[PDB]
Amino acid sequence: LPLPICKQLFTDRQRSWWDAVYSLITKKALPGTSAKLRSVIQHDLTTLRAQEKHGLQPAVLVNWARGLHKTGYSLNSFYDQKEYMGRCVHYWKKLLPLLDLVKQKKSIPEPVDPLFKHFHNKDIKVSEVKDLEDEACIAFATLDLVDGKTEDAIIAFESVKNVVAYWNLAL
Amino acid sequence: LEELAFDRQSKSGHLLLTLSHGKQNFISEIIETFANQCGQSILLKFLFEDNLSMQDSFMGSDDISYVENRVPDLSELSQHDNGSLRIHNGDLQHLTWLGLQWHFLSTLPPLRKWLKQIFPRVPQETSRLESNIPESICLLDLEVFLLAVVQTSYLQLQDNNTTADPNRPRCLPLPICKQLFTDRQRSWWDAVYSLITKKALPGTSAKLRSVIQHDLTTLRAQEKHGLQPAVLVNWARGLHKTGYSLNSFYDQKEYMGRCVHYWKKLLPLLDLVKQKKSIPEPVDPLFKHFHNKDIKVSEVKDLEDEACIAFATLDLVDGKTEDAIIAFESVKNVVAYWNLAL
Repeated sequence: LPLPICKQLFTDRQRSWWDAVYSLITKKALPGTSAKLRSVIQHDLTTLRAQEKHGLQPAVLVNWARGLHKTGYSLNSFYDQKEYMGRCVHYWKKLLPLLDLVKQKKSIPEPVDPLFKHFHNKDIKVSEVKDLEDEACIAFATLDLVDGKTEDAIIAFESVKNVVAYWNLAL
Repeated sequence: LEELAFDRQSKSGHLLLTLSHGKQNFISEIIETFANQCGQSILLKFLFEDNLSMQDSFMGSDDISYVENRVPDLSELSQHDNGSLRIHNGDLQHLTWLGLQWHFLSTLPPLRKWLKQIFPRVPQETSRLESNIPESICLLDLEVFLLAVVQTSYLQLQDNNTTADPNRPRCLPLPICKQLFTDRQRSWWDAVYSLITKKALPGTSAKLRSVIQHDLTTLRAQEKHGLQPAVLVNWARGLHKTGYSLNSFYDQKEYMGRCVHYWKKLLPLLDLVKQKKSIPEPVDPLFKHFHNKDIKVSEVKDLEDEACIAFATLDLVDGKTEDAIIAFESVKNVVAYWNLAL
């Protein structure tokens, strides 16, 4: 729907985090509130960086890694490609231990108040785990290619045996 | 006939530059002295003694008086060299001889252009430097091979020339020039050439792959490579100069990436030299060790600084401009200040 008649698209916690970041970076924060704003930011920044006990649903990490891979691959700047691929690979490395839990049919821990709501219709199926492991390996090989380790990248792509890996090998 | 003409012009032009010893008026002095009927009669006597008369000889009846005072141009010679490669079909003796001619001129041989002409289907670089599979060979593996062959041939010519006549040409013409490379270097190059060009005899391909796989570990500086440090320095320098001269971002990145790879393999050997430890020499090395080029403890710092410059240049080519600035500011050398200014 149009913005005036569209319901709130985000949670009050997502609002409180974004408004705290915006107010701190733009220096628009009210005098004396800056300590409270820093505490709100510091708490939920651990979640965004997938630090210990982040409580993220795996489907969010997959979407971040894919979004960053596509954006990074479309950039003509070596330094920008390296930063986006480096951050894409970071989320894949945080996702792999959760895919092992899904393969073991173990439940993923859900926070009582999550920064991003869990949607059970997007829970990763045991059948999709292999394709995501192969996609993680492709992203690792692409980072080694962007780092100029062409030989390590060739060996890594040859190991995945997928159309996307053959395309990168051809290139 | 056009390929023969390119071969003649390449060979004759490099030999004119070799025979002049850098004397500016040398071609003019020769024309005045010998480009006449008396000079022809002297040439005939040197070649055939009294067996042929001036009338019974092609040389004696030919007109040599219309000779231009033309010094061979280096840009024209580079074009003629690219033509000559078609007739020799990637012969290692021919490639090493041309590489030595350019090395005696203090100029880097255009090995990249030559290798693209001989091996048009081979990728420039590989993402799998840790692989020793023969099918993983890239143009940069062939370029470092040729750079080391040319350097080892040059050192072998110097050590043999310390007692030679000052008028002796630094490099002899190909027909009378001794083998510039070892039979192992031959066996490796001919195996690579035969495998890539699909000219290998039926049933020999397994043996050729084993020869390639063994010595490819040496070229990539894998575990126990047995290379002399001076060869790694020459590769890193050659690749740095070639890569810096290229206008293509992707080519610069591949050459700088491979340059940095050899510097990273050299640093632990420089630590051994600093500790006054001997470097392990193989019983049968792909590249001979020359003790006159062993790295001195005094030169280790300048090579550590050169390695740091090459790392900062790779971070600059990767678009990490801030990391490159910090790295160049740390070296405190004229080359680093020049890169900072740029």
